[PDB]
Amino acid sequence: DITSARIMSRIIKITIIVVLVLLYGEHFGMSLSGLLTFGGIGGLAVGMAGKDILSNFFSGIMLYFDRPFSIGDWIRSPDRNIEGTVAEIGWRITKITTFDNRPLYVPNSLFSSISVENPGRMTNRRITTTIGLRYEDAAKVGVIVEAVREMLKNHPAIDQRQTLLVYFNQFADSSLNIMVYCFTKTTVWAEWLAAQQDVYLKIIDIVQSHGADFAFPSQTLYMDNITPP
Amino acid sequence: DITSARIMSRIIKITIIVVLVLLYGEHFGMSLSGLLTFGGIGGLAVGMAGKDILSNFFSGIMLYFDRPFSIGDWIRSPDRNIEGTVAEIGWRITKITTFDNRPLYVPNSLFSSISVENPGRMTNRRITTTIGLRYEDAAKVGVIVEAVREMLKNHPAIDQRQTLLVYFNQFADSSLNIMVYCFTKTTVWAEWLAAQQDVYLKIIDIVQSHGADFAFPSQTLYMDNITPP
Amino acid sequence: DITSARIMSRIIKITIIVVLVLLYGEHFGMSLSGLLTFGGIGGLAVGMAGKDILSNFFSGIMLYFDRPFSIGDWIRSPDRNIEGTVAEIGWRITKITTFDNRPLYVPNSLFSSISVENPGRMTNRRITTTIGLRYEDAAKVGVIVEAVREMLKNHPAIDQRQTLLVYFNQFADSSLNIMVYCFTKTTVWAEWLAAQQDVYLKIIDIVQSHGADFAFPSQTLYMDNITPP
Amino acid sequence: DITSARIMSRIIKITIIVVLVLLYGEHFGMSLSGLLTFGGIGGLAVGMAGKDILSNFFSGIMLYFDRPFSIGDWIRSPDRNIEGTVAEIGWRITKITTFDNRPLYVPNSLFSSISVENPGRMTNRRITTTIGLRYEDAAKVGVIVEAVREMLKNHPAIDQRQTLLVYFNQFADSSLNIMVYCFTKTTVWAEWLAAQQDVYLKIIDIVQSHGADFAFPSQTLYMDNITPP
Amino acid sequence: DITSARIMSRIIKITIIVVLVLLYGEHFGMSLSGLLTFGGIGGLAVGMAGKDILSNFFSGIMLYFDRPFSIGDWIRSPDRNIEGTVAEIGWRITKITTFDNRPLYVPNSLFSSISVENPGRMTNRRITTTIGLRYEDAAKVGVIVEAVREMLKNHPAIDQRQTLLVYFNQFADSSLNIMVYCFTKTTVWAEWLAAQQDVYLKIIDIVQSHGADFAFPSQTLYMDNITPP
Amino acid sequence: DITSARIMSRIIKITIIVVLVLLYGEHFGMSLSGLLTFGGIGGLAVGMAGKDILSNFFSGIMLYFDRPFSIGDWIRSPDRNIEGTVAEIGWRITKITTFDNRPLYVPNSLFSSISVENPGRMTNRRITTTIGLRYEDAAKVGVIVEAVREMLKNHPAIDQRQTLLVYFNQFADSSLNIMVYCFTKTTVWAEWLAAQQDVYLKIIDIVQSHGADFAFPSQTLYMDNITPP
Amino acid sequence: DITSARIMSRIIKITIIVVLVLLYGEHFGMSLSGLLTFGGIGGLAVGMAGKDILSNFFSGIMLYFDRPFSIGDWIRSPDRNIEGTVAEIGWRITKITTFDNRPLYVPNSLFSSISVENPGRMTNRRITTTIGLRYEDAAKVGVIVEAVREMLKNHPAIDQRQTLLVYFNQFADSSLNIMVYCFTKTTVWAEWLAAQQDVYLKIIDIVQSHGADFAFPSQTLYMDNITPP
Repeated sequence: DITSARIMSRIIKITIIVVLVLLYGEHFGMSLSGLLTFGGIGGLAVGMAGKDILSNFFSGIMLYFDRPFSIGDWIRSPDRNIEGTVAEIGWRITKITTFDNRPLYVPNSLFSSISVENPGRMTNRRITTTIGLRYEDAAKVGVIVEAVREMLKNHPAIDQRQTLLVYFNQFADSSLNIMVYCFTKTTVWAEWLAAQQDVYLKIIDIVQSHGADFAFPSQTLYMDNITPP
Repeated sequence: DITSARIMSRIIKITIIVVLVLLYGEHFGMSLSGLLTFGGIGGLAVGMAGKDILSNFFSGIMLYFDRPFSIGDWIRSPDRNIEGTVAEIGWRITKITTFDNRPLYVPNSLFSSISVENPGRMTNRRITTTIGLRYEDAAKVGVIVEAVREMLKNHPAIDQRQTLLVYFNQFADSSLNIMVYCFTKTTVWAEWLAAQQDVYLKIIDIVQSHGADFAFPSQTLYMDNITPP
Repeated sequence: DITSARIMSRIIKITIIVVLVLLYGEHFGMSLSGLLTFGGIGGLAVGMAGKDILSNFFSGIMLYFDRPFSIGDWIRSPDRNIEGTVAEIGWRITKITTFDNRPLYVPNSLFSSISVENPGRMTNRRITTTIGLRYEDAAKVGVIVEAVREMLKNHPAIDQRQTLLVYFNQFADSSLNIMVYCFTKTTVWAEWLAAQQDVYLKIIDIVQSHGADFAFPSQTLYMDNITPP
Repeated sequence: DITSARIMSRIIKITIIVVLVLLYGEHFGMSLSGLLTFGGIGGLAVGMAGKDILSNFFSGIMLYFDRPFSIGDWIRSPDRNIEGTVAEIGWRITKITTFDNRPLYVPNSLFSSISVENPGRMTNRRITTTIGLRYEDAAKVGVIVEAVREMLKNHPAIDQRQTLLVYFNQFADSSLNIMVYCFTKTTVWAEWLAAQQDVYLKIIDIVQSHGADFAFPSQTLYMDNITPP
Repeated sequence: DITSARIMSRIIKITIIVVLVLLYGEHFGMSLSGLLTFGGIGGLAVGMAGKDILSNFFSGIMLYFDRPFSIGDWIRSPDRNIEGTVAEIGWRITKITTFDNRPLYVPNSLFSSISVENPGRMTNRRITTTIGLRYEDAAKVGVIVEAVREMLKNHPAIDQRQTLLVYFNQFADSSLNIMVYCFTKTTVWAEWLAAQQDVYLKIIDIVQSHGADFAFPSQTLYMDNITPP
Repeated sequence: DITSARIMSRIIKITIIVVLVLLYGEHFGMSLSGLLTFGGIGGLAVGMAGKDILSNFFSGIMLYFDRPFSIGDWIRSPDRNIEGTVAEIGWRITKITTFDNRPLYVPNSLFSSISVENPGRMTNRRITTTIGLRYEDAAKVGVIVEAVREMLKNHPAIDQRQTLLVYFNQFADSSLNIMVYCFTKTTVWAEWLAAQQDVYLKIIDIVQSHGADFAFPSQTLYMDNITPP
Repeated sequence: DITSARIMSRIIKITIIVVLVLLYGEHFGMSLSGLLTFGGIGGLAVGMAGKDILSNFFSGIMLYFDRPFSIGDWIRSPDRNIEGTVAEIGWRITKITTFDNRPLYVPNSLFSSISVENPGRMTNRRITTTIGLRYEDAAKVGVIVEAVREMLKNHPAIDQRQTLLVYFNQFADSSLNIMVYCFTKTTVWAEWLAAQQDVYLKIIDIVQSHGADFAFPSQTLYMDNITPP
């Protein structure tokens, strides 16, 4: 915009006139010590006010040098909400496309103090879940675990080079949970979901094939009758 | 107001007199070192007190240069509550109209340290939901998922170029949740709500038609009946 | 309070003597460097201690120039608890009358770093609610929605130029919720409450006129009697 | 502790001798630059370390100048827990008598950055509550409201010049809550509680006069049986 | 420990050699400006690093001069967890014996920025509780309140000069709570507990003397029978 | 690898060359004033960057002088998670052994701003618990309290010189809780647990000896039947 | 993209010409005081902006000297979420592989202010669990505890040199909890899980061998009837 050009011209004019008066003040402007003090105060205020912008620019330069992410991939941070697919990497501001298709303008300085996670560069997608048996299938926990583990071992979509754990490890207050923890070969978010659904259906079939069943949030009641007779 | 102009003139006169005494102090005011100390202390205090206003002004300039938002679109921030429609962008503060029609005055400096989202520039509005089947019907999960996916694919208000996912991926503590995740073509908040309602009614029809039902928060009770005989 | 004056005079005298010794002590007081460093340290410590007090005054000046609120208006902030109707705006601290009829003295500095919302300046009061049908009456949602909408279209206390939405958009845990979102023409907190009550009663009448009903929080019990035979 | 009085004397002696050496160092001590930098570093360390005391003293002076509270009245802050009755106001700390009859020593600096509320200076006490009818009483809500309102218009202990609101505005999860919001004309904490109790008893009587019968959580049990034959 | 003395001697040697080189550098070395900047940077870094340690000592001096707590009384802070009995007060570290007989070493600096409560110096112990009647005995509230108030007024362990409030002021969701708020004469934690137990037993007797038994978390079931025919 | 000593030597060489150029710039380096500000800015940046590292070493020195803990002691802090058994105390980093036998490397600076508790030096271990009767055995509260108190007083593993409290002081939501609060003579975590188990079993025996019987959550229901006829 | 090298060379040129002009300005650029002011302002602003980047590099150097972790080791921090396996330690950024196989980029400065835990250097894995007996079978707690202790003492996968605790210590609101606390010899996350599953199954067998079942979330329901006849 032409008005933006006008604003830049005004800013550079103010800066350059300040520089000239400070640099050539001693020649004409008396009290070089007074000019020293005034310029020091002004510069200190300006810098301690614009430190945010300067940090943004320097963080942008750093991001450009070392690349925690590229345009295509999507990022997230446990410390702060910046999740989304990066659209543009600017000097001061980076635009990220959220998963609801909304722009998100992240100052670059934010990346100098938080740990940035890059799921776009991940190698595998993880499937984690719990079974949660019924406290009366305790005699069947071992066979259920073995069957689930064998099913996961022969699943085409499961990566056999990664960790594949199926173990009764929780012992919750209303169920005997069995952790299932594996990885898929694909990282597409549609093949992964299909594989997860298939694994879950196979798990249901395995659990119900034996005499076991999943548990609801059970209770005991100790019912008492106090209604008038 | 007259008093506002009076206050501005008083501030200007104070600035002028301090500038004059600092610049011409050496000529008449002795103690060049003492004048240095006094002026430096005063300037440091003033600047370290007004850094907030200076930051507001600089952030306003930056907002003018980089344009996260216009004067018509609505914005929000995950970090802080600034949600609303931008009413006007000032040099020091931005006036935003909240969705309950209340003015909100946001200092510009906060825009230099938070990530600003701009839903006003969004491309599509997303419909996300969960089914949560009655959990005693797991043999009907696949057919229900397929029917819902086909219904969404054939829906005229759903954008077919965006992600369209319908998958069982949960094992909820009381239900078999099926995530549904799609996008609409419109972004008007009135056609989007109508499309969402239509999709939800279609989903209800699909679920009921397949001999399934939505789940409530179930539990088991193990009745004891300790009432006195 | 003669002491108010005594302490002010004492502070003025201390400041004056410090200024005299720092400014006219260059010749009588030897060690220009020593007095320079002494005065610098003292002034720096005083400034770092009084930065908050100076910030209060500067923020008061800014509030006087830029006016987020006036005496009559009642304000609030998402970031801090300053809710109430402002009683007066001092240079250093503003006192606000809370809705308990209690005075609350808020320093001006806080207004330089928080978003100040001014509900006193609003144009409309918003009515928002949800219906939450039993989920056994999903066939009556649509009709009911329309009915409610029509009622809000004909209500004399509802502003027709503002947002007016009535839609099923939830799939709640135990009910089918219908968001109602409208604005009233008045902003007086007494006609608004009366209009809200009238709208709610009309909504009850509309819901019960059909075969629908509002839902309680339900769960499926599944009892397995284990009392001794 | 005579030794600590000697320690105080030693502290003041150290301060005075350091000042004298800094001011008389040049005459005997040499390397004006070295002495200057040593004094500067020492002063910077002392100022950065011993700043809380100066801030507390300045905040105490300010508290004396502008009086957010006096000795008798009790104060509270939404930001920090300082609730209690002011026992005495010192230069660095204030003693506040909590409602446990325990002394609480609040540094003065805290008062320079938090909003201080003075309930001791309030003009009225507020009675606020909700009714919460059964949800089978909708047809009787209106009259109920009116009745309650009338009971508050004729109550000797209710201030008629303040806001007096009685309205159905909630649509709660298990009840039809009616907000009651009024003010008493006493502020002594014993007649206020008595008036509140009287108003609550009158509200109970009014509600029972009609078939209203304040509600309970009221969940639907959606019962099923799986006990083996 | 001899090595502690060795470390102290090493620190003293480093300090003295630094002082000698910086203060007599010009007479022996050269580069007044270079030595000045080097010494300044070094001293500034050391001060920024040791500000916390210096603050500890300054806060210890203040804690001696102003005495929030003595050598035997127990303290606590709503801001920080420092609860316990003061074991000893050092120049930098204060040792407090927690109530589980475990030492706690708190830096003195913390006491300069938090409000310290000293229940060791309190005058009375407070008894506060709620009754919570069955909510079907509202006609008994007045007589029960009067009886409890008379019992408290006639109790020999209750301080009659302090506040003594017994009032129905709640409208809980499942009961009619009655606040009881009084003080005891003793403050020794063993007779206070005995008096509290006696008051509680007397309250139980008073409540059950009238047909106004206490309240449990009531509910309203609304059963739907869905068992297969 | 050699890279450690190589990097140390490189850092030493860089520091030495910087010192030489800055301190001999006076002789050959032109613009004696320019190099002064260059070195000043460089040193300010380096110190402001390494303040944390310097503070770590200073806090290590302080920890070596003042001894909150020794090698064998296991420590914990309410402010931050550092719980574990000290493994070694370094100059910058302290190595702690967690109770899950994992190393934990705590920067020494952490200990300069948090209160460190040292359970390793406890004198006694504490047993605290509550009984929780049923509201129907309120007539037995006194007798049970006396019996438990006598049992604790006669127990051989309980320290009689410490506080020994057994009192009804709660009025729980669904029970009459009796607080029990005593100390054991041992502090070894194995005899303490055995003594606690023995005390708990004796408490169960005492409670069952009378008809108290250890209340449950114990709510009320008020059944309403809406089942279709 | 050679533009990266071009921008790096531009930065080098800027930072070298600044040094050239500042160090040679005194020869040709007048106003030594003004030039010093400008240079100091620029350096101070750049330092405040790049302190974070400088701290990252210094923390990287220290992390190389002191080694909290190595490449293969997997680390975590109670303060920040940095959990994962270290991929590579850089000068400014450390790359860590999370357990969901995605990279995480942690600035080195984070390691200078948080305590880093290294379960990679862990020696033994811990098995900790709770039993929670039926809470009406307290007479069997001792026998169950002894049996479980013997089972753990005779288990070949349990380290007998570590702590091995099995004790009743809780009085849960619905159960009598037995804490079990032991260590396993292996640390491979696969034999540990197998050993934990075996121990849990043996615990179930022991608990059910002599009649004592696990507790559910019990209640005392107190049914009351208010349905119309």
